[PDB]
Amino acid sequence: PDSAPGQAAVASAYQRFEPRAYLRNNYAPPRGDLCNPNGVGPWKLRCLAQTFATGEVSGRTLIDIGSGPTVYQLLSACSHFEDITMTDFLEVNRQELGRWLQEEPGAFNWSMYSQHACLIEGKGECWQDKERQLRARVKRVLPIDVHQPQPLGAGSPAPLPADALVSAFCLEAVSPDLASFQRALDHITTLLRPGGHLLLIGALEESWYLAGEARLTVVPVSEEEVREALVRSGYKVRDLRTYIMPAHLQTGVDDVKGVFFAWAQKVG
Amino acid sequence: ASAYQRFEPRAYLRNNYAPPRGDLCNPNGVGPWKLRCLAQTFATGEVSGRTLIDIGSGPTVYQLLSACSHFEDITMTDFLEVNRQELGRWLQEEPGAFNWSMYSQHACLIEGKGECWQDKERQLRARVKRVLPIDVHQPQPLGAGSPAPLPADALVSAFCLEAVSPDLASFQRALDHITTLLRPGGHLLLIGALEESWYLAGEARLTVVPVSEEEVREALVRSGYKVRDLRTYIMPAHLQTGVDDVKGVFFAWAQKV
Ligand SMILES: Nc1ncnc2c1ncn2[C@@H]1O[C@H](CSCC[C@H](N)C(=O)O)[C@@H](O)[C@H]1O
Ligand SMILES: Nc1ncnc2c1ncn2[C@@H]1O[C@H](CSCC[C@H](N)C(=O)O)[C@@H](O)[C@H]1O
Ligand SMILES: Nc1nc2cccc(O)c2[nH]1
Ligand SMILES: Nc1nc2cccc(O)c2[nH]1
Repeated sequence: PDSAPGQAAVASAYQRFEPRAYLRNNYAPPRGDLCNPNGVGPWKLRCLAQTFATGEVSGRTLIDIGSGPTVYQLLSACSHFEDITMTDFLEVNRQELGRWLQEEPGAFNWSMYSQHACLIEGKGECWQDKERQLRARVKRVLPIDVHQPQPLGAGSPAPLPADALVSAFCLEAVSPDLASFQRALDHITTLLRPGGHLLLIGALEESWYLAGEARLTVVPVSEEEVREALVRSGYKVRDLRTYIMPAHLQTGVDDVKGVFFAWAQKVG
Repeated sequence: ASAYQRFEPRAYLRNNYAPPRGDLCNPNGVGPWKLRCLAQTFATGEVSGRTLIDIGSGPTVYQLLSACSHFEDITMTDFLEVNRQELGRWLQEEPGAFNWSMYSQHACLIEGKGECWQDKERQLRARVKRVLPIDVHQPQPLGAGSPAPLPADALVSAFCLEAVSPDLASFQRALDHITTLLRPGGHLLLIGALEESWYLAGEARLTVVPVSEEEVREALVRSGYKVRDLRTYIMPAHLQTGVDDVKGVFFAWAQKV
């Protein structure tokens, strides 16, 4: 059928996306409490840390797809990639990342995430060093639209193809349905070299979340749907794990039921 | 001694626990070295019990970071009221407290139990039952009817004895004095300046007895200790700051036998 109408709804909805509210809802406590090892924050960081710890995910260039105003997803990654591209649809998110890169006080504070990353990576690294490295390795912050066949546009800055991709809570949150999801997955997969790796994190069985005024629509997906989409896009699934959101982390900022983390290698 | 009546806790903290000496990023620094001696010792699981006393705490808490998870009853001490007030400010999370969070974080980092620094500080604050006045120069340093559970299962002291003793003999006696507080079989963890003769604390200028590693060893033996571990950290040039003339730092793990 027609993809344009659905995409236009999404783009419209995100014009009301408020980065601060979003940061507060997802990365401040209770969800942003990293003290409980059973929490979602620690689980995510652990998936990322353990994956990079295999040494199997490395190279020169990495691209973060739909970064938003967050950086936690790149904390463990930055030690393995000299060149990191961050990306987002919204200018206001790109600016938010701009505040953090300039180490402004106005910026969101990721230090609890940085510290927790250093802690689980087990190298005795101090968080200030972790943060300094990330800031050094982010070579550009780019506009992106995963719905376009060339999500970064034509003749764009990013070194292509990238050795690896990271994406957290993007696809399912900008895709009106499973078919749009699959197409978005196919588009970003063009940015990854063959043999490259994708690290994918997202909400399971979610239909909405709040970002200030904006109550945005999410395509509820299942683990098996995520798995099939990855296979469909030409990936071997190396790892796919599920975190079940505990009742007390269900706070009415969304209707998420769980979080998935996928490690996939693009067949080449 | 009367010199300690000019001792400024904020200036002391600033001089020794703010950068450069307070920068914990470089693993080769003295801060990380100290935390490591503490951490590694307790990790052995051989230094355990219910009660512990920190001798001459001053306005600092780093020395108990790893210790607090092995002892449910912790007593902190210092000769100066101003230091006891400063500790309380951090213990009660009052305003103007010193920020020990960099130290808490590195303790968690070093211990490697994936503990968050807020939990660490929470546990310490919880287990410190009391902050008592003390004079190591007295044969009963805590006094007659001290609220402190005696004898203690273990003792900790950092940069005290050598810093309040005019000379080696005085040093030795102060060690004998505190040793009476320690249950036989108990453990003492002792940290201090090596070959130091003075250090500043704002308007106060304190005299120190310059001691060597083997001098410390001998003193522990004489006091009735078996020396389990004794290590030295040589002070790098960039950590020589004009606030003292320390040459090194020692760590001793001693068991009362
Ligand atoms: N068409 C599109 N293509 C790529 N990203 C889009 C997009 N439309 C919206 N987005 C972005 O999708 C993001 C989802 S929120 C996820 C933020 C971040 N990655 C984290 O892990 O929390 C928002 O930043 C939003 O601006
Ligand atoms: N007669 C005495 N008996 C016990 N402590 C004394 C003392 N005279 C001075 N002190 C204290 O000894 C401390 C030395 S500085 C050490 C402070 C802290 N333990 C640290 O590791 O940094 C000061 O706090 C000082 O007030
Ligand atoms: N965007 C986003 N949605 C989430 C749902 C659960 C936990 C998280 O950290 C999330 N981040
Ligand atoms: N009192 C005191 N605390 C110290 C910490 C590190 C190095 C030193 O020389 C110190 N002296």
